[PDB]
Amino acid sequence: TLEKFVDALPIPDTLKPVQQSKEKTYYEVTMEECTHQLHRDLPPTRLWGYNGLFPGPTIEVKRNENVYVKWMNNLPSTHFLPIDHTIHHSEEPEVKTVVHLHGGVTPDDSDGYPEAWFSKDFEQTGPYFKREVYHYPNQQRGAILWYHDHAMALTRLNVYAGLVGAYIIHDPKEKRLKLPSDEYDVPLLITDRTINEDGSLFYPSAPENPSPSLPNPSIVPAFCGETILVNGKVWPYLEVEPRKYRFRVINASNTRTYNLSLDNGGDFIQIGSDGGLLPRSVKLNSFSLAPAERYDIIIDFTAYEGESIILANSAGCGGDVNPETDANIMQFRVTKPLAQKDESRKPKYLASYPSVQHERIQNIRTLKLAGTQDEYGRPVLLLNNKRWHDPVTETPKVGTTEIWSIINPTRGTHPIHLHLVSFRVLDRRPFDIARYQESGELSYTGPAVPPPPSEKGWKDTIQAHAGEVLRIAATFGPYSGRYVWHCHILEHLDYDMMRPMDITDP
Ligand SMILES: [Cu+2]
Ligand SMILES: [Cu+2]
Ligand SMILES: [Cu+2]
Ligand SMILES: [Cu+2]
Repeated sequence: TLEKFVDALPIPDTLKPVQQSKEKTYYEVTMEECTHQLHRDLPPTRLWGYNGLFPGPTIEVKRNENVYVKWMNNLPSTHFLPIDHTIHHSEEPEVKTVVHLHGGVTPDDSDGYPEAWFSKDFEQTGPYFKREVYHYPNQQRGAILWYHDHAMALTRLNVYAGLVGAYIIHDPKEKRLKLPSDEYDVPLLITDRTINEDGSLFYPSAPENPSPSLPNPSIVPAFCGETILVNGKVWPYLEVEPRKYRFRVINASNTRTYNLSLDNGGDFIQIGSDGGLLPRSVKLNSFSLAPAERYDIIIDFTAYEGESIILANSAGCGGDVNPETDANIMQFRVTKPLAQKDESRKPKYLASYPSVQHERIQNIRTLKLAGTQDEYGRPVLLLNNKRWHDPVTETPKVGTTEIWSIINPTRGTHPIHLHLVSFRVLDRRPFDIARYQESGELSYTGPAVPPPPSEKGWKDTIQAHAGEVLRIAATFGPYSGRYVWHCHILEHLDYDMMRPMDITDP
């Protein structure tokens, strides 16, 4: 296997605007097929990248900054990864793209609707396409966001190809907290990959030892990569100064959940979740990170000068974790001389509690994670046993607050994501799976459990564990329009665990 910790961690450059005034910031980002070396010992890999980079450029904005991004497709007309033609039926181009700013408080036509896709130079566009230049008003809490492809029936492929990047909203009001900043504030985009000897990406064309009933290529219900990359390098190292760093930890993997720790037994300090700063900082020895979740953390290397510390992983993917491979994420080497005094802080008091809000519960929505089997014998994962194309059923009214009760009778965790909003986690409660499957009756096998401190802030992607009912609360706004909610396991999303979400203005 590839030698661990021989390549330095890339830190994507911050994107520069094409035009900028006090009133408007204008960016251009072009999707390009490009080649990059992923490891010292590999030939360069063919990838799809925003501005031809993997990951794409980091975009940094201020809260309330009036931002526009013209996301453009300059990709080849044929994919290099295996397309399953059976999972969607519409004339249409093979390669479709659309960019979703994950966590963005964004008008619907700029949100990256799956059917708002476009081909090269916008030659062909999906039925819900409205505009070329996306508008991000950024009227939301400072937070770690990220952007990635969201094209109908292609998300697992386009994201795997390399179409992911970081987007950070800086609230000037947070500067007084003196959190680690500038070179001491570093995004970590974690992506698992399987790479062939010739350097080319491997993505399966079919399930392992496929049934003759299956089409070719065929979608698979999960992908587990043999290798872990951070910021587009296999098992990299980062030289750090002996001081406090802020890391924006982003799970940009298709399926894989990580459970992260430091191999010396040191602690993280979590300061933020998907939706921004937690009300209080939280000292953690480990944390779970499912696809699309973000942890905003401080690691304090002050007492560890000279040491090599591995960011380790205990969560398996399709089996037990391998100590020599996927148990490793990256290695910190505390060997960089201090550039200046560490004047950063790790404050306890960060933000207002979500519980300060006292919104009336307009609706309680009961939702189940289910599915069926297709003509080829493959599982089709479905929210409420409804297909993507079935008439919309999740229709919250703008400005109103709802409780969503997510029932998971399946065998695994699904990281559920709602567009537009960030939400509060209320509780999780275990139930009798067999009784639910047989009668549809919900019988609890234990008391409700409140969220861990890590989930007492704002979330937009939430782990709904097997055999539990998860309750969340969201205020639907400030915009009305057509959005989506879905599982962020991309192999599930594409077939067919995604539903429209209409925020209405009556
Ligand atoms: Cu996403
Ligand atoms: Cu999203
Ligand atoms: Cu799922
Ligand atoms: Cu989405």
